[PDB]
This record gives sequence, structure tokens and C-alpha cells, in this order.
Amino acid sequence: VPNEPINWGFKRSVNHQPPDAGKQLNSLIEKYDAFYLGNTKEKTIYLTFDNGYENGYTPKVLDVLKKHRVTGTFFVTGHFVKDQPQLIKRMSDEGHIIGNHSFHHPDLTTKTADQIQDELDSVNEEVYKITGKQDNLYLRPPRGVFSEYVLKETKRLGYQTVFWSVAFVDWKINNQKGKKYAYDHMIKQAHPGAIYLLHTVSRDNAEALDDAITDLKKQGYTFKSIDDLMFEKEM
Repeated sequence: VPNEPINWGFKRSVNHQPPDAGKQLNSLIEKYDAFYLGNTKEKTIYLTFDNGYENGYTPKVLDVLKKHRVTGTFFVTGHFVKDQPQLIKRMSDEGHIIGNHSFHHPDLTTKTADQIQDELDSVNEEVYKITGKQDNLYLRPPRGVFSEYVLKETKRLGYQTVFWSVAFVDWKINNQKGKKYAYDHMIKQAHPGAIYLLHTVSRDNAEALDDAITDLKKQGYTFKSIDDLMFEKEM
């Protein structure tokens, strides 16, 4: 299979309609069971987070999710796990899902099968040492970079690759825009079956999320987890 680097990207959602990555990308991901949307036939949103390091707001994000009784899926890197053991424990104890964002967050298309296996297993290994548990195998390619080779290999390793349908610039520490910026994006880009990709390092992201969930729920949206997505898609 080809190993041509591919960066996950797509035209943003418009008019609250699910976005589409195109026929070529849709065919590729489906050939390997990867997905970027959940059930678009109901007003449901699946929250996911990418965690590479901590900037002091994840505890508040966890409090907000608990308050709204929403289950998040956090894709963590080796560094995050090693640096924030207590947070990993909270995610596990509070019913959240811990996804794999690789240990060193490298470009997987440049790693051999053996290297890929180690990059992923090492994260689970450390997570288990902390939680004594292990979630279903979910992966989010570092920097959204992948290829058919990466999808084929990770799937062979039992990993389900999870992309996204909503994301914005909430990861730039040198330019933290505030609550309104993030909130407005989560409301405007909302759509049935949306899988949100959020970060927890920018100023007021927890407060923006709190407001977004509150208002999205009022609109008639229900928040489900990646595990729920997988389960319901099976039945």
C-alpha cells in the first residue's frame, strides 16, 4: 500500500450541515474503518481532546464535563501521561476515554511497523501503570498526518483511527483569543454527528466549553462518547 503523507483537512461545516472530506478520502478511511463523523441522522456531538502538554486548565475542563455529565475522549501523548499522572487518573476515574496520540507524537509515515507498535503500546503501558485499566484502542495520528500504510498498520494493531469534523485555533499559546472566540466556533460549526477536536491549553477554553455545552444542549443536541459512537454504529 502507498505511504504518501496525507494531512487530515476538510472544508469547514456550513449552515450546520456535516462537512465532507471528498470521495477519495471517504473511500480511504472507510477501507480501514477510520471515521471523522458519528451519526449524522440525529443531533449528537462527540467531544474529543488532544493533550500533548498541560497549561493549567485541564482540571477545569474535567470539572465542566462532570457538571454536564458528558464523556470526553482524550488523545494523550507519552509526555502528557508522564507529566500529568494525576490528570490521567481523573480521566479514568471520571468515566472518560483515554485515546492514543502516540508516545513521541512523531510523523507515523516515517516510522516502521515495529516503531509504530512501540510508539503506541508505550502510551497504553504507561496509562495502565497509572489506571490499571485500558480503553478500547483509539488513535489520532500526530498532527493529523497519515497514509494508507499508517492506516493499514495501525488497524492491524487493532487501532481505530479517529479524525474530526470540527476544530479551530485553540492551541496557539502565543495568541490566546479568549472565551468568545472558542465559544463562537463551537456554536457556529456545530452539526449532527460532529466530532469536535479541542485542546485544553488556551485561556478560558474550559469556560467556553461550559457555555457551548449549555447552549448546544438547549438547542436540542445530545453529547455522546466515541465508545457510544462505535457501539451504536454496530447495532
